[PDB]
Parts: sequence; structure tokens; C-alpha cells
Amino acid sequence: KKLTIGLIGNPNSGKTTLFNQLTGSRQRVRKEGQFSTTDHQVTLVDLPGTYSLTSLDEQIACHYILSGDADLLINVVDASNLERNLYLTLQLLELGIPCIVALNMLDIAEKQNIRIEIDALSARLGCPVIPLVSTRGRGIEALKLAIDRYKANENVELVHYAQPLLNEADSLAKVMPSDIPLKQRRWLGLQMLEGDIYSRAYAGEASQHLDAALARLRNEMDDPALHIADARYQCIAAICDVVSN
Amino acid sequence: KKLTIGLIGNPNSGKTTLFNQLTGSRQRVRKEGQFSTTDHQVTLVDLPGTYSLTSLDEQIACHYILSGDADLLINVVDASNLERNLYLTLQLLELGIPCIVALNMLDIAEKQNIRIEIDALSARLGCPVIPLVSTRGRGIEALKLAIDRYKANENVELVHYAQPLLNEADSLAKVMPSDIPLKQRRWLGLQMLEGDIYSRAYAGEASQHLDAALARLRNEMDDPALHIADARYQCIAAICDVVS
Amino acid sequence: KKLTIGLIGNPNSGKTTLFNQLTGSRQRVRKEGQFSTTDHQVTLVDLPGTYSLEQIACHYILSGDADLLINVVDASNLERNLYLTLQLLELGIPCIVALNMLDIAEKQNIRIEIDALSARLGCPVIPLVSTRGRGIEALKLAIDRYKANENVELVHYAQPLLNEADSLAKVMPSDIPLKQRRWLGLQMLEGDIYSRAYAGEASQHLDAALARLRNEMDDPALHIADARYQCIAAICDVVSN
Ligand SMILES: CNc1ccccc1C(=O)O[C@H]1C(=O)[C@H](n2cnc3c(=O)[nH]c(N)nc32)O[C@@H]1COP(=O)(O)OP(=O)(O)NP(=O)(O)O
Ligand SMILES: CNc1ccccc1C(=O)O[C@H]1C(=O)[C@H](n2cnc3c(=O)[nH]c(N)nc32)O[C@@H]1COP(=O)(O)OP(=O)(O)NP(=O)(O)O
Ligand SMILES: CNc1ccccc1C(=O)O[C@H]1C(=O)[C@H](n2cnc3c(=O)[nH]c(N)nc32)O[C@@H]1COP(=O)(O)OP(=O)(O)NP(=O)(O)O
Ligand SMILES: [Mg+2]
Ligand SMILES: [Mg+2]
Repeated sequence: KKLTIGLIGNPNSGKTTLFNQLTGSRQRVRKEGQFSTTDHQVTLVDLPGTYSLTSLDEQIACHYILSGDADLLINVVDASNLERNLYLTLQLLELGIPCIVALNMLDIAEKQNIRIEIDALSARLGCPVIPLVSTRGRGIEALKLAIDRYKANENVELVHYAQPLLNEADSLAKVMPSDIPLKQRRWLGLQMLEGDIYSRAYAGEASQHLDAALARLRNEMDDPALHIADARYQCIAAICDVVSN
Repeated sequence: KKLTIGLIGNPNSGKTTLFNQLTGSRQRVRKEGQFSTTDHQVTLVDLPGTYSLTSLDEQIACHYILSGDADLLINVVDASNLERNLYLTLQLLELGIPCIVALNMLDIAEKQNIRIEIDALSARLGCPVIPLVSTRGRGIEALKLAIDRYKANENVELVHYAQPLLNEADSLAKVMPSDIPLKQRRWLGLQMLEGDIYSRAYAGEASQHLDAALARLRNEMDDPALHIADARYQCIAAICDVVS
Repeated sequence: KKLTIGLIGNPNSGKTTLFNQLTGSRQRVRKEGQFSTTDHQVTLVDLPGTYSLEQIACHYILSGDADLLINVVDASNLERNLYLTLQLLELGIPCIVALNMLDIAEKQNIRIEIDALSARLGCPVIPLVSTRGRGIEALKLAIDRYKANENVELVHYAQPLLNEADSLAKVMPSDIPLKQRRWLGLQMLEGDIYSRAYAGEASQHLDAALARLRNEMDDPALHIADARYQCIAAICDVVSN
């Protein structure tokens, strides 16, 4: 079976280095690439670097991600700035898109005395985590194995939102276009409530209900947007707390 | 929703420090405090330091734990003396009280190059293990999340006792007051065969069988109390080697 | 209950050293020993070092005297040691991996996530350090808690290789379990010399099998070899350094 995979991560996380290591001379300027694993023929897409789906390169990556084109994503993460990198990781995982986290720059992490508990991160993200040193090629045989074994991400609980935030997000979600997966509709709901403007273009006509939703939320919490951001940071921090000491 | 959490740990593990970090000035003096999480309003109780549940401080904590006042416990554990601190941990988990182990003193354990594999510990304990990192509020952050996600401890076997010890503590448990849960009744029977005074008071009519129970045990094994302590030390040393 | 446990591993792993501490003896570093765990009286069989499947330890395994094995593995040379580890687990022999020589690995500065290895192997992994006796408590406890290995997929072979190994196994002797038969048919396609002794009826299908594979993959024996290398190197990169 043929597969389409997008490389997604922060700028300077090692995406191109990984792209070259996997494809080499089998590349075309979007930048596409071809390689073959044991079971699959792969098309690899070098998406432009981004910190958050929320900025000319940012919009290119975002629309592609939401389209549902690629079967699987290789989320390239810099191990030496784990916290900052995990914001994008969490977005992809909250969106329910099949993910493999490629832990890159482990040699820099090690030099800076940063140790990461791989399995513990995997347990909390709910997807495979593969250590990598892309410049030396170390870890490639493991990443290919992960692709062959790729199942759906564990439906593990990522962000623990206040219950009224979930109620209002699902209320907004049930009104967005039918062709969008519920998991993506709920996330878009959250985005809108937080103040993400660009997020409205994908929410169809649900934006009309936004201002009244926040009015309702202001009766049960001090600042709805603050509570969203709080819950998200708590998720990132709790991961780093257990995973990286 | 109101939750009541008790802080239990060895002397000098950092209970009050964590108590003060969680509650701030929302505290009165026993020392009780107040702090909120995403889903709950939490009442935190700072219990006295004790090495075991087996002076007054041993009874104060132990009587509190068995009273069922607390919905769950935060077990503050010194990371720089893991083996010493885990005896209490093993006891709470044998009791079946919902526990969250909080690893404190990360700085000291760093000084003497101690590394602990957190998830490996969690798996063998059956409860979450939360490091108390102070940078960027990571510890408190993770602790609060664990409180909102608290459930019953995982039913993983902890200590491996010899069969006659299990059979004997089991029969004693079948005799104790029916207003106490079974898992607690089994643990009480285990403590009695070791020779605990505080247990026999809780045990009631079970203490009438103790002499018969010990005698019956004395045929197969020479010393039951030692065998209980040894199996507990075995389990603790076994955990420490796989985990650090 | 009585149990027979065999000590298997590479040459110079601490295999005989572990035999000395578990039993209560001292030997120059096949001998039998005796020790009692909490629930069992255990007969411990020390075997000579072997990298693969030297002929001394080879027979003791593929016979059926032992109920469980203690696979002694050097932590300083994990990648080298795991080839045998993988063999025992692909055969589905109940075993407890005993990581030894951790003081040497720590001196060379190598860190291992023990539970991440254990999850991938599907069996208990116990850190030791024999000379400075440490993991003896955790090992005895692992024996008492013995059970079947986890049905986790180890090596990822190409689908056509699996089809061939399957069809060979279906005609193989009935007395041997499926997991042992599937491994043998897969050793035949790689070209294992001392395999036809157990193949029985599978030899009259071996010639046609190879030709059916070579029509759709350019080296069946190397793909078997490559897949095993990939599996070991994947495990090592995710777990160590
Ligand atoms: C020749 N310049 C350098 C001198 C010293 C150190 C690094 C470089 C260098 O070439 O920078 C790259 C590199 O190889 C170095 N690097 C990549 N992977 C590794 C790695 O795995 N380990 C180490 N030590 N360094 C690495 O990081 C840098 C960025 O990598 P990418 O361009 O692949 O990252 P990207 O995500 O494609 N950026 P973008 O397209 O979003 O803007
Ligand atoms: C501010 N005074 C001090 C100056 C230098 C060293 C210690 C102190 C001190 O006040 O002692 C405490 C402290 O901050 C120090 N400490 C607490 N946490 C840490 C910690 O995380 N790192 C270091 N280095 N020291 C810590 O430990 C000591 C005991 O902490 P707790 O009272 O929280 O422990 P407890 O379990 O409530 N005692 P108890 O009620 O069982 O008898
Ligand atoms: C006598 N001392 C030596 C002098 C030169 C080179 C090596 C040693 C030596 O350490 O001998 C043993 C030892 O203490 C040392 N050693 C053993 N265990 C440990 C160990 O756990 N840690 C450290 N640091 N050293 C260890 O290496 C040797 C272990 O040999 P075994 O027979 O136990 O290994 P084996 O797998 O049974 N031999 P084989 O039949 O498989 O071929
Ligand atoms: Mg690039
Ligand atoms: Mg105190």
C-alpha cells in the first residue's frame, strides 16, 4: 500500500535533515520525496516549519494538516526544547491525526545533560516516540519500523479542560460542517473560545454562536480563554515534569 | 466538589513545604489548608512525620488513615533515601487507600547522582508517581492534574508472602468487624502476626485467634513476624533495583 | 513445586557468577545447583556460553528439561547480546532476561530504560551486577511471579516471508507447537543447515517455496537477516545510550 506522510515540527528541529536521510535524491521541489519501507511505498512531504497551527509558512502547513490528505504524520521534535516543541505536538494529537513523534537532536539534549524517559512520553502522548540523531542517521531503522506498525493513536486523555469548557465546545462542534471529524470540530470549538481568529474559517457558520458562548462561560469562570490556556499549559508541564528530569 | 487529602510521609521529607506551596496563607492550626483544582475544592491535612504505621506520631497518622476521613493521600517521598521512604509507601498501598506518591528532594538526589525511572516505579506501585519540580511550576501542575484524575490504585501485587502467611491473615480477616472493608481487614491480620499492638484493638474478636494462629504457623515456619518483614524488605529492595 | 531453570547467554556474561550466588557455591569463572525461593525449590542448570543456535548449551534448550530460562545479558554490549535473546523469544520459550555487568556499562556511560526493553521483549528484565551482589532479590521474586511471555510482535518480516513460513509449518510434525514450527520454516528459508531434522514433511515443499519468493523479492534470506537486524537496532535506539 502507498502512504503519504508529512514531516511537521518547529523551525530548526531537523525536518530537512530527516527528509534528506529518508529520501536523498528522490525529491521534487511543496517539497515531496519517495522511499520504501518493508510493507509500504512512502511519499514524504516536507511541510514548512511552524511553532503553532495558530506566519506565511504557518498557513501553508495548517490548511494541509486540517485537509486530511496524509495518512500519517512524523512530528519532528527538538529534544533540547521539549516544552516549546510539545505545543504543536499537542495540537496534532488533540486533532486525532495519526502521529509518530521523532525525538530529534538527542546528542544536543545529552550534552546539555537533558534526559528524556521515552516510554513515559509515549504513554502520555498516546503515540510512538522514536529517538533520533538525524545528522548521523541514528534511529532511522526504528522510525521505518514504527511506520509499518502504525495503528490509530491511543484515545488517551490529553488536556483536562474545565467541564463547562467541554460542554460549550461540543455545543459549537455539533453545528460545524458534517464532513469534519468530531475530534477536529471539538478542537476548533476550543480554538474559537480561546480567541483564535483564523480558526473560524474552518468552523463553517458556527462563529455566530461564539460571543454568546463566552457570555455564558463568564458566568461560571473568571476568563474562559485563560482557563483554556491554563489547561493546555498544565498538560505540557505535567508531561515535562514526569518525562524530563 | 469537595475532596479531603492527607499528606503522609517520613519525618523531614518536605510535607509542610508542599503544604505551604499548595495552600499559601489559606491555612489554620493539626494543620489544615485549602486549595482549588480544575474540578475540586480540596482540603489538605498535614499529618505528622512517621516512618511506619506498624511514639504518638505513628498512631496519629495511622488512626487518621483508617478513619476514612481522607478520600486520597499524597505520599511525600524523599527521593534521596528511596528505600527508607518506601516502607511507609508499601503499607499505604497494602491498605488500599488511593495514593499519589510525590517525589520530593530532587535537588539532593541530583547531588549524589541518583536516577529514578518514574514510570517503572508507578507501574510497580499501582499509583501515579509525581516528581516535585519547582521550575515553571511543573510539580504543582502535575500534582493538581493527578488529583483531578484520581481513581482507585491499580490492583498489582506488591509483596509476595508465603502461602501459610496469606491463609492465616485471611482467616483472621474473616473474623474482624464487618464495618471495615476486606482489604483493610486482611492487612490488619498481617500486622497482628507481626506483633502490632494498634491492630489488635481494631481487630476486636480476632485477637482471640492470634495465639492459635501463631502456633498453627509455628509448625511450618520458625518465625512468622520475621518472614513478614523480610518479604516486605524483599519487595522494597526488588523495586529499588529495577527502578534505580 | 519443583522447577528446572537453565542459565543461557553469551560467553563471559557473568552466567557462572550468577550460579555461584544463587546456589551458594564457588566455581572457576554443565553443572547443577539447588536453591529455594519463597514458593519453589529450584534446580539451577548452568550452561556454557553461546552466541546463537556452543553445541553443549544448544541441546539443553531444544529438549524440554527446563520450565524457564534466565537469559543472562551483558549491558555494556547489549546489541551483540540480543541476537540470542530474540531467538528464545521467537521460539516462545519462557525466559527472564537478566541484565548483568551494569557497573561496566555505567563505566562506559550507557543508560538503559529497563521497562522499555521489557515491554518490547515481552518478558521480565532484571538488573543485577553479580560481583557486587544486587539484583538477587528482584530475580527470586521474578521467578515466583513466572508466567507465559507476552504475545508481542518482535521481528517484522515481509508478508511473503510469513506466508511461506506458515505453509511450511502446516505440513510440519504435529507434536511441536505452532510458534516453534513457524520459526523453523523461517530458518529453512534463510538456509539453516541443522533444521531438516525436525522439518519432516516440510522438505518436499522447501524447493518450490524459495522460487515463489524470489519472484517477488530479490533476496529472501537477507530480508530475514535484515528484519532481525532492524528489530534489534530499533530496540537498542529506543531503549539505550
Ligand atoms: C552547517 N551549519 C551548522 C553548523 C553547526 C550546527 C548545525 C549546522 C546546520 O547545518 O544546521 C542544521 C543541522 O544540520 C542541525 N541538526 C539537524 N538535526 C540535528 C541532529 O539530529 N543533531 C544535531 N546535533 N544537529 C542537527 O540543525 C540545523 C537545522 O536543521 P534542518 O534545516 O534540518 O531543520 P528544519 O526543521 O528543516 N529547519 P526549517 O526548514 O524549519 O527552517
Ligand atoms: C529555612 N530553613 C532551612 C535552611 C536550610 C536548610 C533547611 C531549612 C529548613 O527549614 O528545614 C526544612 C526545609 O526547608 C528542607 N527542605 C524541604 N524541601 C526541600 C527540598 O526540596 N530541597 C532541600 N534541599 N531542602 C528541603 O527540609 C526541612 C524540613 O521540611 P518540612 O518541614 O517541609 O518537612 P516535613 O516532612 O514537614 N518535616 P516533619 O513535619 O515530618 O518533621
Ligand atoms: C578472575 N578475574 C578476571 C580476570 C581477568 C578477566 C576477567 C576476570 C573475571 O571477572 O572473571 C569473571 C568476573 O568476575 C567478571 N564478572 C562476572 N560477572 C560480573 C559482573 O556482574 N560485573 C562485573 N563487573 N564483572 C563480572 O567476568 C568473569 C565472569 O565469568 P563467568 O564465567 O561468570 O561468565 P560466563 O558467561 O559464565 N562464562 P561462559 O561460560 O559464558 O564463557
Ligand atoms: Mg526544512
Ligand atoms: Mg512538617
